[PDB]
Formats: sequence, structure tokens, C-alpha cells
Amino acid sequence: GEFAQALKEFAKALKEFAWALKEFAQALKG
Amino acid sequence: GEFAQALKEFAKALKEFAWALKEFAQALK
Amino acid sequence: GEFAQALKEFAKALKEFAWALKEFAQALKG
Amino acid sequence: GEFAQALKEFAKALKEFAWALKEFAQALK
Amino acid sequence: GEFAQALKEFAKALKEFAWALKEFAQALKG
Amino acid sequence: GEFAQALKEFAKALKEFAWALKEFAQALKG
Amino acid sequence: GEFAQALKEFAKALKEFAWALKEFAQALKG
Amino acid sequence: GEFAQALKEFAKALKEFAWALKEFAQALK
Repeated sequence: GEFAQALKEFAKALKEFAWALKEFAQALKG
Repeated sequence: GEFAQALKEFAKALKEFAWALKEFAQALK
Repeated sequence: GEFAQALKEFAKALKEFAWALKEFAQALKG
Repeated sequence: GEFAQALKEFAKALKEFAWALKEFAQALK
Repeated sequence: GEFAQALKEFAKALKEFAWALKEFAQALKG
Repeated sequence: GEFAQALKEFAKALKEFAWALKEFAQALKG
Repeated sequence: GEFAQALKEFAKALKEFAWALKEFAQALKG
Repeated sequence: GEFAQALKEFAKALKEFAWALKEFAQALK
């Protein structure tokens, strides 16, 4: 319910964090 | 309930961290 | 229900985080 | 059913994340 | 229940780890 | 039954993973 | 059944990984 | 069936990651 929706919101933010981290890693690779 | 509010707070923080990493990645270009 | 759906979305996001962290490890190494 | 499927996908992601943590730990030294 | 508690604790830890990665990245970029 | 016991053991192991991940996040600071 | 047994096996493995990660983190702290 | 086998394979790999990480920790000291 409220917990499931908040976990979905957390998951989406975590996914976006992952993609930003990968972008940073790739910038470190030039 | 209390767990839902905590998860929302963590999501908020992750959004902020992701923006900073994207700024850092641009700085390395 | 929605809880299982949220757990599946959490799993996908955590998988993306795994790939991102590996990329960062690659960038640190070489 | 869908809950068992979600648990299995979550376990797989936990395993992949643990592998990445192990890889990251190796890279730190 | 305990699984919901565990997901919350793990989400909290992921968030703290994400902060630590962001700080590490900040140092690497100068 | 045995599934509920397995889920409880999984929840407790996930909490241990949470504790370890917070420990690792702190170790990146220093 | 076998799913619950395998989930218990996975939980034990996850606990062992968490302990190893915690040990690494605390060794990194010094 | 397939889910139980998957979980067992993940568990086997997880413990192997743990043993590698334990070795990394010992090398630090």
C-alpha cells in the first residue's frame, strides 16, 4: 500500500542514482 | 507508515546525490 | 500485489546499481 | 506466484550487488 | 513485519552508501 | 510454515547486510 | 518445500557475505 | 523448481564472494 508505493519511489531514485554514478565512472574513463 | 516516510526521505536524498554526480561527471569533461 | 511489484522494481534498481558500482571499480583500477 | 518471483529476482539482484561490492573492495587497494 | 523492517534498513544503508560514493567522487574530481 | 520461517531468516540476513553496508560506507570516508 | 529451503540457504549465504563485508570495512577503517 | 535452483546457485556464488572479501580483509592487516 503506502509502503509499496514508497518502495517504488525509492527504487526509481536508486535506479537514477546508479545511472548518475555510472556516468561519473565513465567520465573518469575519459 | 513510519517506514513509508523514511523511504521517501531516502529517495529525496538519492535524487540530490544523483544530481551532484552528474555535475561532477560534467566537470570531468 | 503492489508489494511484489515494488520488490521487483527494487530488484531492477539494485541490479542497475551493481553495474554502476562495477563500472566505478573499473575506473578506479585502470 | 508473483511474490516468489519477486523474491527470486531480489535475491539475484542482491547477489549481483554483492559481486560488485567485492569488485569495488578489490579496486580500493 | 520483519521483512518490511529489513527492506527499510537496507534502503537506509543504500542511501548512506550512496552519500559516501558521492563524497568519494567529489574528491576524485578535484 | 517453512516459507514464513525462510522469509524471517532472509529478513534477518538482509538486516546484517544493511549493517555491513553502513560500515563500508563509513570506511570510505576515512 | 524446496523454495523455502533454498531461500534459507540464500539467507545463510547473505549473512556470511555481510559479515565478510563488515570485516573488510573495519579492516579498512584500521 | 527453477526458482529454488536459482536461489541455490546465487547462495553458492555469494559465499564465494564472501571468502574473497575475507581474504581482502586479512591482506589489509
